[PDB]
Parts: sequence; structure tokens; C-alpha cells
Amino acid sequence: SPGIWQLDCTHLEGKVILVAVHVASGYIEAEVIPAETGQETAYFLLKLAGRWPVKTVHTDNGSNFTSTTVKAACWWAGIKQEDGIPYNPQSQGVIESMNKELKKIIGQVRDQAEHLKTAVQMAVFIHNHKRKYSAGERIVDIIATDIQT
Amino acid sequence: SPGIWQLDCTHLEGKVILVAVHVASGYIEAEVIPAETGQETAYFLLKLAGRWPVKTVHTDNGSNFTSTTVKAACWWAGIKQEDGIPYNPQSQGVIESMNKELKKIIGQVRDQAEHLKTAVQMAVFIHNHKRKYSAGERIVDIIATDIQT
Ligand SMILES: CC(C)C[C@H](CNC(=O)CCCCN)Cc1ccc2c(c1C(=O)O)OCO2
Ligand SMILES: CC(C)C[C@H](CNC(=O)CCCCN)Cc1ccc2c(c1C(=O)O)OCO2
Ligand SMILES: [Cl-]
Ligand SMILES: [Cl-]
Repeated sequence: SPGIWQLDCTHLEGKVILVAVHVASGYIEAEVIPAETGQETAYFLLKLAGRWPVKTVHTDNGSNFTSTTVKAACWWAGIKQEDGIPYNPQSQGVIESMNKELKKIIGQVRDQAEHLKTAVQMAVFIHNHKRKYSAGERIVDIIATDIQT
Repeated sequence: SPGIWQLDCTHLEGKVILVAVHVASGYIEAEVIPAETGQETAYFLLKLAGRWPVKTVHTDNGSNFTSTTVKAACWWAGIKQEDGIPYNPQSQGVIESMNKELKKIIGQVRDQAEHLKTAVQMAVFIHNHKRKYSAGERIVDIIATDIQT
């Protein structure tokens, strides 16, 4: 549970926003890329896994699941790759709504930055800091508890 | 204390590695850029601050301290910008040695990746996971304790 993340890819301004969500907390990391490739996804996972203890990733589609580069990165980082098929239905609708909510925040900050990538990082900030505890607080508490086990 | 980070810039393969160290834990985040500019530093801080609760940053040099873009990003993200002058001497030598240690790990993984940026992320992974607790475990414990205050 503390180690489970879900990949999510959404589109804005002709570009792609790649998102990783920590399922138990709602905490996100995100980046802008020109298009979703196995190489970009693999690199994104390597960054994620050096920053948080990533045990399991629910991949966002079959092409990334199949990607030899994604597989290599998951092997390297000790990540168990899984399908993002809604084996659990509470995720797929929450993702749709997360994308909507993230895009809403992006629109709210968009005029404060020249580049989309900057607006996306501002939106990540706002998302992770917003008190319901915040997602940032929740992920830390979840993982801290897990270290004592 | 839980919110204090230090910026560090080091060189390898004709490129620049920008590093943020969580002082109390030794946890790092890092990125490769062609050269250190205020714009790159500002963007790096925006990413950092959306991921961890950054209260204070000891900037790595005077040009970044002065940078209007760095100042803007620190204002936006609620970061108190400080000089990285060794007001405390336990940092400057530990940074020199951290750069040496990071470069050592980079050399150990370098042949496993085509691009330097990838090797740097692998090195971040190894650094943050290495059990002394690991830096990754320490930062989480430090921040979790601070949330209860
Ligand atoms: C996850 C890693 C083990 C491999 C993985 C794939 N690279 C190779 O197979 C090339 C090996 C070069 C041998 N000299 C590394 C990697 C992943 C994602 C990337 C990469 C790289 C890379 O630098 O090779 O560049 C940017 O996006
Ligand atoms: C920290 C932010 C408030 C500002 C900050 C500077 N940008 C501006 O002043 C332009 C304002 C555009 C108004 N339409 C945003 C920023 C920081 C660092 C960057 C940036 C940007 C940006 O996208 O403007 O691009 C990549 O590196
Ligand atoms: Cl970690
Ligand atoms: Cl945070």
C-alpha cells in the first residue's frame, strides 16, 4: 500500500502531461513531455523511484507495459510493474477527476508562467499542499509508519 | 530544520549537475542542465518545493541569490532564500565530499546508461537508498515528526 503508484497520461496545449499518483495519499509528481514514449516513461520512473520508495506501479497503458525500456527501468529500480486495468474501480474515475482537477489548477496558474511545464509544477505544488491533512502530509505519514514495520 | 535545503552545483562531462540536499537527512534531488542559470535554478526550486515542504534554501552562489527569477520562484513557493555561506562549517566540506561521493556513484553506474542525466538519476537512487537508516528513510521520519507539532 505505501509503495503503490499509478501512472496517468493526459493532454494539454498539444503536449503530454505524465503523472504519477501515490494511490493511498493522492500525492502526485508530474512532468511535461512532447509525447508518451517508453523512453520518457522509463526515465520518469527512475526519477520517481529515487525520490520515494516505489514498490509497485500500475502502468497507464499496454504500450508502456510492453516497452523494453520501461521493463529495464523497473528491473533496475526494483519496481513490480502491473497493469493499470481497474482491477479496483475506485481508481479509474478518480483519475479522470484528478486530470480534470489538475487541469483546473493549471488554468488558474497558467498566466503566471510563460511555459506549460512551469504551470504544471505550480499545479503539482498547489495539489500536494491543499489541506483536505494535505496529500504531501499523508504520503509522509504513510511511509513513516511503514518504515516502522 | 525539517525545512532546510542547500543548493549545490557541480560539473561533469561538460555539463552541470544541480543538486538540492536536505541538510538534516542527506537526502538529495538532482538534475542535469547545460549550465547554471537563474531560470534553471528557479524551475528546479519550483519542482522541489511541490514535492517536499521547503521552508529555507541556502543558495549556492551570489548570482542565483540575486537572480530575479530565483527570487520570484522563492516568493511564489513560500521559500526563504538565504546565502549558502558556511555560517555553519559542517556543510561546506560535507558538500565537497558529497560531490565526490555522487561522482563516484555516477562512475559506477555510468556504463549502464547512454545519457548522463539517466546516470545521475541512478546515482540519486543509490545515494538515497543506501543504509548508513537511509537518507530517504531519515527525511520521511524528520518531516513526519514535524507534522505533529
Ligand atoms: C534502465 C537502464 C538500465 C537502461 C535504460 C535504457 N538504456 C539502454 O538500454 C542503453 C544502455 C547503454 C549501455 N551502454 C536507461 C535509460 C532509460 C530512459 C532514458 C534513457 C536511458 C539511457 O540514458 O540509456 O535516456 C533517456 O530516457
Ligand atoms: C515563479 C513565477 C511566478 C515566474 C517565473 C518567471 N517567469 C516570468 O516572470 C514570466 C511571467 C509570464 C507572465 N505572462 C516562472 C518561470 C520560472 C522558471 C522557468 C520558467 C518560468 C516560466 O515558465 O515563466 O520557464 C522555465 O524556467
Ligand atoms: Cl526512497
Ligand atoms: Cl509538500
